Amino acid sequence: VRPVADFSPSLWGDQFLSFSIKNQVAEKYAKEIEALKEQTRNMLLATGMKLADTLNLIDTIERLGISYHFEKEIDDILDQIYNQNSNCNDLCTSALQFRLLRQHGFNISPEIFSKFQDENGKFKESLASDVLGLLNLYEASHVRTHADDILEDALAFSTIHLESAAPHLKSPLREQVTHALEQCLHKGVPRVETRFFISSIYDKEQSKNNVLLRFAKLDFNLLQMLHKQELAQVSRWWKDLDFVTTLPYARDRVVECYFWALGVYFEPQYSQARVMLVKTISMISIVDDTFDAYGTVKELEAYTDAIQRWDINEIDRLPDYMKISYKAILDLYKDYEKELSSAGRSHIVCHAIERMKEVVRNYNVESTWFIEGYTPPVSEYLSNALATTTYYYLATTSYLGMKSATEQDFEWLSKNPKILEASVIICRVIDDTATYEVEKSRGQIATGIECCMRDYGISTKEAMAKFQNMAETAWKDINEGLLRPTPVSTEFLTPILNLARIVEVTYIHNLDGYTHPEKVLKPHIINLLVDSIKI
Ligand SMILES: C/C1=C\Cc2ccc(cc2)NC/C(C)=C/CC1
Ligand SMILES: [Mg+2]
Ligand SMILES: [Mg+2]
Repeated sequence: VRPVADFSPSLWGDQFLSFSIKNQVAEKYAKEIEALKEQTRNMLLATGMKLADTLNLIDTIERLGISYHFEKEIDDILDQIYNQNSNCNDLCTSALQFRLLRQHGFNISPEIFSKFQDENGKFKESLASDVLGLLNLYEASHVRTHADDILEDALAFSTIHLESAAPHLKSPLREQVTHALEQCLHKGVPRVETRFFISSIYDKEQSKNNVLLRFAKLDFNLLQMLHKQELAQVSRWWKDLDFVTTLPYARDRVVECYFWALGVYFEPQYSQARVMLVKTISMISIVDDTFDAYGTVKELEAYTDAIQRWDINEIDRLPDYMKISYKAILDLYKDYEKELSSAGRSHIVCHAIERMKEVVRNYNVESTWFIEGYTPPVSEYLSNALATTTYYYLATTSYLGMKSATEQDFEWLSKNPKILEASVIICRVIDDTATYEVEKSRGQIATGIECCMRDYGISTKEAMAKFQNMAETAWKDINEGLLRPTPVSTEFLTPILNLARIVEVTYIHNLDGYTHPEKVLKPHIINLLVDSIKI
């Protein structure tokens, strides 16, 4: 109750509080899109297309962010391509084939890349002057599984040569290439990459397809109207409880939390789900700050205890300010119960609650360790720190609003499947690398990186690197987790992959973009939620 937190306040003020949809623009946009959608569908169903032209078609529709209209169409075509083991075998076309099929769960063999390597298993340097090939190899290299050692040098090979070529390339290729080196496609946030592709690249293409371009622009701008509605409604919900003033020790980041929810899914069909999810993110952010930047060892115990018991009767046992958090929390979940009552999917809230209880227990442990000055071995540290990412919790939460999610889906998730552990590890390891210094100067001894130095007996940098490996292993596990046959439908894997993406995108350049949103998140939020795409 006496630590002075240097949390910058919300960048946004009330600018998101009111949004009145221009129903006439909306209906106009919607009507034209039906037509462009249909034309685009026929583009996909065109018969007798070259392989390379079909893959570029699907890639472009995917990068323009409109692929969610043609899930069946795009699937059938990739299925067909997979089962054909094909005979268009230039580097460009092969790497793109590999990437698209793999991203869709088709376990295409990495043997396709042998024709491009010497007898030493190294990529032929004679390819260093095929820039489009190098670019697609580069993107493909980020979808490695552990079975794909054949690609172990694709990333360094393509990188060194893209770097060397980039400055002399025409536009917008030069810009595409430069952006890819900064942010690969597979690990970027979908809305972020789509907005960059439409405005910065495709729109400046000499060969651009006008139908697809108009389509992409109207759709993005139309969905954005929805997100703005969601954000506004969520902004009033955040307002009508005023933790801004009530709980001034906490980070005020509901816009940043909505961005997180939007990264997990952007499709209109997940509107209910996004709104539930972002509420949870906001709330848990509060609890996190509570344990970490204000409440006392004594108060936290009462808090954890109450959370585990989960009944209002316990409020009185908590100091006045924790009564606020605590009731809001309990209400939020009764709200969820109401929203889901309509469809009789109300029972499923308990899975999310159980995961929240878990997070809090581990927050309390993390606190005990801080007081005692305990520096666990990495094993023990991880056994506790993984859940305090909140990622088991958010992933579970992300299913609430999803109308098709069943009990078997939650029963899979509850077992900590490998794809979820990987996403959780990526978040943990990235947050620890980014926040090493600030937490260490603030009297932290239980820091993940400290445990790693003290445990293995290695420098701050040697520990930084081991953590990077864990994240890289983790991505290979995510990539392997998407391959068919999948343990649950792909729709329930994507949010977990997306959770991994958001942490990569937000901690880019190794900085806590959530706590300090100005450098990185702000531009994203502006491009996704403030500015429309100029038609
Ligand atoms: C970096 C994250 C963990 C630390 C923390 C906890 C909870 C919040 C913020 C910070 N909420 C939003 C999330 C899930 C951000 C990524 C997780
Ligand atoms: Mg924290
Ligand atoms: Mg950390």
